[PDB]
Amino acid sequence: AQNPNCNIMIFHPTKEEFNDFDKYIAYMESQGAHRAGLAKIIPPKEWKARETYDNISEILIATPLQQVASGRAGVFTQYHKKKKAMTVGEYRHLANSKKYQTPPHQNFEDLERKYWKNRIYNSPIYGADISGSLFDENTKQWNLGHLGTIQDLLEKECGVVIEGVNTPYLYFGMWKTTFAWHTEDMDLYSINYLHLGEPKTWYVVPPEHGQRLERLARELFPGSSRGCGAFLRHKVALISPTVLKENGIPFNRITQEAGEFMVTFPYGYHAGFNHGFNCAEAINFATPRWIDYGKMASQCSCGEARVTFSMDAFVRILQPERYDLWKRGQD
Ligand SMILES: O=C(O)CNC(=O)C(=O)O
Ligand SMILES: [Mg+2]
Ligand code: NI
Ligand SMILES: [Zn+2]
Repeated sequence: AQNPNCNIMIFHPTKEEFNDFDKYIAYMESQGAHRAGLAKIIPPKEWKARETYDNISEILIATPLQQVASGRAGVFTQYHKKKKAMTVGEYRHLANSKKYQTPPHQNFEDLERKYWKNRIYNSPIYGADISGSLFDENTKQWNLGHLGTIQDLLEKECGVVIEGVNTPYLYFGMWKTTFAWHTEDMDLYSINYLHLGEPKTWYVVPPEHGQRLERLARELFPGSSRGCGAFLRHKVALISPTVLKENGIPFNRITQEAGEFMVTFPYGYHAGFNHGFNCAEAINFATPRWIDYGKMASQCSCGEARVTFSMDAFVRILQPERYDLWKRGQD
C-alpha cells in the first residue's frame, strides 16, 4: 500500500503532465496521496493563472462575514455575523489596518502559535463563498472554471442525467479568518488555488480515520451533537492541533502559499486559517472513486447546513432512503 503513514504529499508536475487534469489526479492517487486527505500541487514554472492581479479591486463582497468565536482557545465554535457590502479594495484596506493586520512574527510556526493562543479574542472578517473566477479564459491547464462537472461525472459513471451546475467560488481572507472542521458536501473532492497574498495553513485528518475526529467532536461539543447527528456539516467547530494530539487523533498540517494548489480528497476532514490578506478560488469535483463516498456520506437534516441547489440530485440518486428526511431539512 502506498503512503501507509498518510503523509501529505507534494507534487511538481511538468507542463506536459499538467495537460490532463483527471489523469494527474489518478496518478497522485496511484502514489497514495489520497490517504492523507490533502495534497499540494506546485504548478510548472511555465504556467500562470492570469497575467496580473492589478485590476481586482472593484469585485464586490456583498456579504462579508465577521467570525465571532465562543469557547476556549483550543476548542471553540464560530458564528458568522453579516456585515455591510464592500469592494475587494475596501476589504484589503481593512485587512491591512492596525485592528486586523498580521502581527510581527518570526516564521510560520510562530504565527501558528499566535493563532491558536489568540484567535478567540478577535473577530476577523472573511469574504467567503463569492461565485466567480480569477482564471483567465485563455488558461487551459488547471483552470478551475473549466473542469468537468460533477453532474457529467455522475452521468458517465451511473448513466443517469441530472439537473444542476458546478461553478467556482472566491474567498478573500485576512489574518485569523478561519475555516472550521469539515468534509465537502456529499464527501466530494475540493481543489483550492491561492491566487495572491499571504499563506493559508491547513490541518487534515486521513479519510480512514475520519470517524475518530467525529467521535472527539461529539465529546467536545455535546449540545451540538444532541442537536444533529452530523453537526460538523454546520461548519462551525474548531479543535486545535494541541487538543487533537492530547486525544490521539491522527492528523497532518501544511502551509499553502500563493501560486500553489491544494486538493482535498473524499471524506478528508480539514480546517485552517489565513495568515493575512489573500484571495483563493475553490470548487468541488468528482472522479469515479468518489461515487462510493457519495453513497455513504452523512447528512445534516436538522436544518442548519442549508446547501446549494445541485446537492438535491446527488442525495436523490445516491441516497434515495435519506432523501425525504434531508429535503425536509432543506425546507
Ligand atoms: O479556503 C477556505 O476558507 C476553505 N476552503 C476549503 O475548505 C476547500 O478548498 O475545500
Ligand atoms: Mg475589479
Ligand atoms: Ni473544504
Ligand atoms: Zn444539522
